[PDB]
Amino acid sequence: AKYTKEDIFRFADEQNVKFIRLQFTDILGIIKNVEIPVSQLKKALDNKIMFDGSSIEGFVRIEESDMYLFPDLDTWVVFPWTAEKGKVARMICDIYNPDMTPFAGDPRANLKRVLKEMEELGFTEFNLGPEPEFFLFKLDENRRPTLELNDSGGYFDLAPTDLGENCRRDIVLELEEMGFEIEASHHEVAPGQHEIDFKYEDAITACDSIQTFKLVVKTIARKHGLHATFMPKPLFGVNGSGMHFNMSLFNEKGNAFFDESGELELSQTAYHFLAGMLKHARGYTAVTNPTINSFKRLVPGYEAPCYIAWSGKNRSPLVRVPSSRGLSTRLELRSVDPSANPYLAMAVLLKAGLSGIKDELTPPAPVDRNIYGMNEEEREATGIYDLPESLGHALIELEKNEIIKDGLGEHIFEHFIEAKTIECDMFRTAVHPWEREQYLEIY
Amino acid sequence: AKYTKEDIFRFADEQNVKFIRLQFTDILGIIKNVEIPVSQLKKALDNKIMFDGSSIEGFVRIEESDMYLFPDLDTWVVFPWTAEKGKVARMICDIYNPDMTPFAGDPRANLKRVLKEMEELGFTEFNLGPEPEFFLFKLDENRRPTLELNDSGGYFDLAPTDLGENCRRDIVLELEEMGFEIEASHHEVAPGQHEIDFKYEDAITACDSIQTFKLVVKTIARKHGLHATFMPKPLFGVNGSGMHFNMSLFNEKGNAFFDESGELELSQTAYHFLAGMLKHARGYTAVTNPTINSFKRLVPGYEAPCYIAWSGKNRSPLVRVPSSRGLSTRLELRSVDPSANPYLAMAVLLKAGLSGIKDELTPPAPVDRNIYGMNEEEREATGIYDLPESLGHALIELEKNEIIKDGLGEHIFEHFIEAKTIECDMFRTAVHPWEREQYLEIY
Ligand SMILES: [Mg+2]
Ligand SMILES: [Mg+2]
Ligand SMILES: [Mg+2]
Ligand SMILES: [Mg+2]
Repeated sequence: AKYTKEDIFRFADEQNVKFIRLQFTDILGIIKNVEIPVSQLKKALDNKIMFDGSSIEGFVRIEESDMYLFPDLDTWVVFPWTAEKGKVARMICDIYNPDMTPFAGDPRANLKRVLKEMEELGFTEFNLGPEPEFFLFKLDENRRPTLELNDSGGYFDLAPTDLGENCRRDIVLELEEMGFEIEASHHEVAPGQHEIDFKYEDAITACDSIQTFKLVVKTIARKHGLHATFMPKPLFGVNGSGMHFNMSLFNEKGNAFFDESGELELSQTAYHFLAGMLKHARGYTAVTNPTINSFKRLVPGYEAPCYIAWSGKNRSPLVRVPSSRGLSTRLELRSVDPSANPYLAMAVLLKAGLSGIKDELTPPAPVDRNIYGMNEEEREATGIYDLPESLGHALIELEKNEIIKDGLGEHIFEHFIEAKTIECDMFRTAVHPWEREQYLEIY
Repeated sequence: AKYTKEDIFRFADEQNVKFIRLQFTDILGIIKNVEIPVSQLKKALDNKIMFDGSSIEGFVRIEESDMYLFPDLDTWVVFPWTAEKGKVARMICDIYNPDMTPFAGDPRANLKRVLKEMEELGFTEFNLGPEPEFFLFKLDENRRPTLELNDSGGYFDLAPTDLGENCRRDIVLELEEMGFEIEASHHEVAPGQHEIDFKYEDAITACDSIQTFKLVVKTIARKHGLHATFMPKPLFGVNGSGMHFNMSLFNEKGNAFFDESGELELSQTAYHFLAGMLKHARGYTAVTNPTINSFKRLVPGYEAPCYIAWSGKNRSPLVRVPSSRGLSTRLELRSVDPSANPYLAMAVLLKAGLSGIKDELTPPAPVDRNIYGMNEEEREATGIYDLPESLGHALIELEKNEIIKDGLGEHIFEHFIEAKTIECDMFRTAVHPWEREQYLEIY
């Protein structure tokens, strides 16, 4: 109980907020909210706010249903970019049915249910540290994004320098002032691409931090006359954007992935988690990469994980184990992209990993032979397998796998497949300028 | 023997040709030629012309190999649009290895081999009548195609009218003057789309007529300041272009598909051919639709065949049997598009149909229930199956089927597979403006 009702009332009185955003996330990952005056703060705290519940279902909404908007007190945050005409505050809200039951279609409720399963299994918390990457594009005269980048930087380069602008520095400063924990920020290898690293907190707080980070980055980029994009592959021939998850499992004693007497300073729980992640990776590749553009990033190379393997020496595997040990022991999954929904992503990941522990699966031997060059026979000889190359194959894998369905729940599962198949069918029937430019003259 | 060497020499002397195009077709269907003066007509007739044989292999050429260019006398044609500075003539040429053997990679030689198999099986000829459809686009200031059509016509509409222009009428008149047999021409349902129907001749002559028709249509359009396109789906939301094949099998007695005492006035040979076509349709869908844009035309509707069924009453099936009987009895395949290679198309079709006759397969019962609306269970209850929805699945079906491989030969099979896989990989890794407009601002 970080905050209480009286604390929220006192904060609203003493920083004098007049606008409150009760925000939530739908299946597609779009940040949605209802906006109320500060005079209705009491009604929000009393959990009596109605809203059109079909909104969270996305564009496939059919039947309107009124449902509650139970908020969370620990997520009270006041934005500074509010001028003098009243402050603005946001609160992450749970979705509840009118019968005082959490909605099955709410990703946050699904993540809470999966975390409850973890806790009743024997663990305490599921820490996550994400490393999102975003692109910045110069706006046009009509406040429209262009295809030109703000600077021609490089990997870890000091590209934006100083003396005003430097949107990454301003974003980091605003996030720090607002009350977020930032480890480090740098320039990614692609021009105009930046990465900001976060500390390690709980899974739900990790989702809240990710969503708030997306909102803040978009707002600050817009205010500086730029456009912030989290699409994985904005341009061809340019490196994509990733959101690598550094995740660790904790118990009553402490870190469950650390053991000084084990191989690689890893506990058997860590190996079971690795086996669970590797076995079902093809299953949840769709959840971790929900957009068509996402699979354009997953191409064979030296930085895009398109194989199913784990390593700790050669790096660039599907799952990488950082050299740090002790309380910082963790397993990194590099196939996640910023367009993914964090709630569903760690829901399916936790389920897969925990199933690997329940089944006590033995992970395959790590590969440190730089798996990009070996022949197809060599890859087939080892347990190396490729991730799905398109959204449709990933959707088929989802429809085949059953554990990921349980981790996602029912309602979320059917809604996700429905919306994704519509997006896939829309992409399939479209005619692109590539086909015209390479067949109009030839044929 | 329609023509002899002396006849060719006399023609060259009396219409005074000075430019000769020894033209041939590669695997991809692109019309290629070598151009020689009339003084070298003797060397061409002596079958002593060398050329870089790796050209017919396409862009996947690796090793240069010199090989002969044995021409065909029956295809001597003189173009009229040659002004006064000498006429131009073309001759379809077979590809021969330096050891006096036909090249395995020549589509025409493969078709000749398949026809030899047919003849030794007991049949005489394989008549074909194609119905190609093409689009006309207005050129820009820099002689570049635009996205605007020449007229907003309709199905069978009298759109181009008269008083000059009317590129379809001029094309038909030039083709008739040149010595081709034209049944009828009309305006297709899409704006700016025209269809010209041909008579029924032998398969090799059908290929020659199709290639000459493509060349003539392109040339006349260019002269009239327009661009002729055979790409199946130039625009989204606009009907595609088809090249329906009306094919019949002949024997010593006459038409092998006609029998007054049989059901539907059809012989058992016709039913065996139908069964062979239906069984392997998924196999040769790739050959009949060799481009990525081709499968954008094969979408569920009322005019695009995306199902595997035959009918003669409801129309719009995969294979339609026209009501005409007697010597005009024929089976129409509607899945072919103008971008396909006619040689490979009828090679695989003849093989499939003849295999159905050899195996005496019984075709499934025809469906006249307008197969667009019945539920998926209803379609599954009947032997209705869908054609491959993408080029990759069609390539997989080709790699699985063995009869189509025999019909294509070895060299053609591997070269086609390599080229199509390269093209599919290029399409897969590209980033299209659709993705940007759908995820850039959203994510
Ligand atoms: Mg990075
Ligand atoms: Mg990382
Ligand atoms: Mg037609
Ligand atoms: Mg037709």
